[PDB]
Amino acid sequence: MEHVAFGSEDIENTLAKMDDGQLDGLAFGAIQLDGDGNILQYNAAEGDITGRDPKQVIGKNFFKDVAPCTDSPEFYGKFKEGVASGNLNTMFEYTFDYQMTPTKVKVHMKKALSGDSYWVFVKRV
Ligand SMILES: *C(=O)/C=C/c1cc(Cl)c(O)c(Cl)c1
Repeated sequence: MEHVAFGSEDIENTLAKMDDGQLDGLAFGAIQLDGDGNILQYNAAEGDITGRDPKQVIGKNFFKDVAPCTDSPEFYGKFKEGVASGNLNTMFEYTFDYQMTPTKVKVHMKKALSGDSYWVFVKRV
């Protein structure tokens, strides 16, 4: 296991060193999105939460195709406001229910250190 806690204040610094393999060592789901919501990285813990195969979702549009239940002001709206502003750091609970048993999670979105990239972190609640 990579020893990083969900919600850590410096999480973007810690995850900046991680290739796809290190990311798979986290205790929580981690997705990296570009500013348009395309999936750049998607770790094993996230796949365990959602059932999706991490390798297959990379390159897909998160808000349009993968996760339409997040296409709402409560999730996508927060993301895009952060992308527009350049300073995203928001945490909230949410239910994932698209083609899956509804699953309640805690979501933390945070701007990455790599230029136009944004993390979505997820854990069960
Ligand atoms: C609602 O449609 C959510 C779906 C969903 C959310 C996340 Cl974070 C995720 O990783 C997947 Cl594959 C689907």
